[PDB]
Amino acid sequence: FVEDHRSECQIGNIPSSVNNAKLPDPFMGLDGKRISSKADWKCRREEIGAMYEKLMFGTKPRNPEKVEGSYSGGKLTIKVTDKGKSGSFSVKISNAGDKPKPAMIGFGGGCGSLGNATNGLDIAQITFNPDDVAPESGGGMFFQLYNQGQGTIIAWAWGVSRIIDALEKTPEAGIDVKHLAMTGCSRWGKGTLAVGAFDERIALTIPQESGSGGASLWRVGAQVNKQKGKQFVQGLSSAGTEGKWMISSFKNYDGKENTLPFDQHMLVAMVAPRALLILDNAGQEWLGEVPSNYCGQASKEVYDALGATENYTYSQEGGHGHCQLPNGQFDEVKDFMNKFLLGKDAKTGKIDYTKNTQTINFKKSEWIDWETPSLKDP
Ligand SMILES: [Zn+2]
Ligand SMILES: [Zn+2]
Repeated sequence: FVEDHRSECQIGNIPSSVNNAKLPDPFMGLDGKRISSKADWKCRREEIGAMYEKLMFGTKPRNPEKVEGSYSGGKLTIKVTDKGKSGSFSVKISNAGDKPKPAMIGFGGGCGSLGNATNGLDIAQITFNPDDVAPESGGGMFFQLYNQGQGTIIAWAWGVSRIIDALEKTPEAGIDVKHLAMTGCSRWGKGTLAVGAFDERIALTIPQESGSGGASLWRVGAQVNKQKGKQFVQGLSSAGTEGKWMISSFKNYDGKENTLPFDQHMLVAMVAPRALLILDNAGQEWLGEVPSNYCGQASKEVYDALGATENYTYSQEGGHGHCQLPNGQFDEVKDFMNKFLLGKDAKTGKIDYTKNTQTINFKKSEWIDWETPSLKDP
């Protein structure tokens, strides 16, 4: 039970430019060799994260000197010691536990945007206000401790990682750290994806309407915008500027998405093989209906290769308001939370899109020219 295995893996050269109008291969090691075993994924996963930290998010500070947790009055207060100073933040908690309880962590300050989809599930709720660590205006407690030009998203992933640190040594909070989910919508759907991708202790990642910078293909977004003759979908530059989410260099890819050494199917692949339920909308122009769908479809290759097809679902339902989840997706939320948080079996693993407003025609031959290997068991 571990945040990541980065220190167990040798990270080689990270190029910042390629020439590839197709999706980059996620099974291609930095050492130039394709992986063949499921055991090779431990380190291949770290190599992808290191690429995102170098190229898009910024470096995730690791191994903090000390994390202290205290639980009082339904609020968990986390004090982090690092780099000569201290930084503190607190999260609200609902439900409790001698008898620890599985928990959903949600951006807020509401706790995420799943609404009544969780009603009837005896799980705890932890609200994380990302402004406590890194407001989109800049500044924040994170940047009191650190100063390597990171963006705000990786500061939120750091934040949630420190919540889990404090939880592991605060049993009076009454939370089962072995059964934790993460969720959030829109800007906090981009935040949720990165959170679950960069902390392996998140057992269920539920990014909602995460859009550009989230689970949406940079190359497909740029294609759609060329087909429309205008910025129909939120483009790379805009996602690389808004909210200080990304490092300042990332927006320089904007006219040249084919030079990206990655695409967002590889961020999704950082969550594998842990459970991942992507809740998407449709008919939202800026959100990117087609590039999000195509990211959803393309990302299945890594989960299939690891033999974890049952742990990944992309669910797109349009025809409803932004971040207001329709009842047609309540069954998804309940099935995954029962399965991966509460130990109750359910049929999971699906690629489903309905109530679209654009033509959905994902042809693997256009976007994927690498074979999906058969990763062997050791
Ligand atoms: Zn690992
Ligand atoms: Zn459903």
